[PDB]
Amino acid sequence: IVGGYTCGANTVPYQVSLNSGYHFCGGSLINSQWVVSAAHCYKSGIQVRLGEDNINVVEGNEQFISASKSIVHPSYNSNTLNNDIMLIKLKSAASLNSRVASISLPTSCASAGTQCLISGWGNTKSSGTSYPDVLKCLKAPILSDSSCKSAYPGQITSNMFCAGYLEGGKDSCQGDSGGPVVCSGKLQGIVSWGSGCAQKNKPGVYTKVCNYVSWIKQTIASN
Ligand SMILES: NC(=[NH2+])c1cc2c(I)cccc2s1
Ligand SMILES: [Ca+2]
Ligand SMILES: [Cl-]
Repeated sequence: IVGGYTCGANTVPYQVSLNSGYHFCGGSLINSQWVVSAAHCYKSGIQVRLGEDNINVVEGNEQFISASKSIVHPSYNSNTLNNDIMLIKLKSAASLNSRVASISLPTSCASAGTQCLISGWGNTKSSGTSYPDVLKCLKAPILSDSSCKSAYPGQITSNMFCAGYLEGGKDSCQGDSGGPVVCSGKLQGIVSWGSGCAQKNKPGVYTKVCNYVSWIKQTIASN
């Protein structure tokens, strides 16, 4: 997260870290046995780490659970990143409490102007590489579709939305992929892509979760 602030330990209880010997992506807990992340974060050997703040120190509250299966959306396109969503089923259910809790799925899509909270352990430099030890947060608004399409002509599909600042300076970045964009207590986005990080007129693009609720529900119901 570039230009963000330190969230505070366990203030984002639904945030998870996908780990394979190091942190490579973020995700969101939606019930005690399932997590939603980005399809481009897929790999084998994923351990889901819940209740984290400093990812390099065991401080207490952590729960390390292996993924039993990862379900990448069948129509995921890695060239355009259309349908960039993945569901992970945990080997055992997590113990939910105030530090580990699930986030709700939306019942309707969000409007331009909605202020949301984006979080993660990704890079904090637009020009460079600095990964933090603790979780970073950023409050950012959803932009209008015209501004988004004008910034990335020909690359935005109806399953994506832009959020951020056109002046640059504040944005999500590599390492934040798969993490949550929460607005009014509902999970509306998943960190997907962008041109560099925090560049002027190049906001972050996110997977539009409201378009996938029936799919998530049906898939969880059959697995
Ligand atoms: N500018 C951005 N919001 C992002 C830039 C990236 C990059 I560079 C890699 C992976 C994910 C993201 S999100
Ligand atoms: Ca830790
Ligand atoms: Cl267009």
